[PDB]
Amino acid sequence: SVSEGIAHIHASFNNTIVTITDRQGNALAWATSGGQGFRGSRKSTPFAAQVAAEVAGKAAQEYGVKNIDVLVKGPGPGRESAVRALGALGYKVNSISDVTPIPHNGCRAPKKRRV
RNA sequence: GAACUGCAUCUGAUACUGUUGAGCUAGAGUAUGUGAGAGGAAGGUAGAAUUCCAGGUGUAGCGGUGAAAUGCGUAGAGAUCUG
Repeated sequence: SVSEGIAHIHASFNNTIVTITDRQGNALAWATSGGQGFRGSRKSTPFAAQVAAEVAGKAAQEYGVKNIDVLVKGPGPGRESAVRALGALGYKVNSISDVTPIPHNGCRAPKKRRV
């Protein structure tokens, strides 16, 4: 159906969400580290992102996407491992980009944890 | 005898303090030219980001932790796009 698409690699310290959409912003498939059998400490690992991108990428590979540009966001560890999965799955990358929300000293952050 | 540091009244001295006349610029200020600054007060506006409301895509998780659980989610969340 669609050949050009976008890969979103929204990755946090706890979980990484890898949804891949079209050029417009309509989601086609999505996978998560916590929805792949990994929970707790193993969910926040780069490998759990490697399988999440592998599952999501293969899920919409049937759609017809071959050209896709990733949009990584977040400080998580699966921001680097997930992109490697798409490259090894047969995807032809268009551009690697990092659109992370950086406030210009806006809303106040939560208080520092005393751990 | 000495001392009683004292008090008073005269006389003298004029270095210093006091009071005064005149003068000086070195302390302190004034006028004029440039300069830097998140100095103050009143208005206006810009861009990120969060939150919320409304739609499109989409499906089973999201969130969180050292682990969890409370919580949010099949009444459609989270993610993504547009307002």
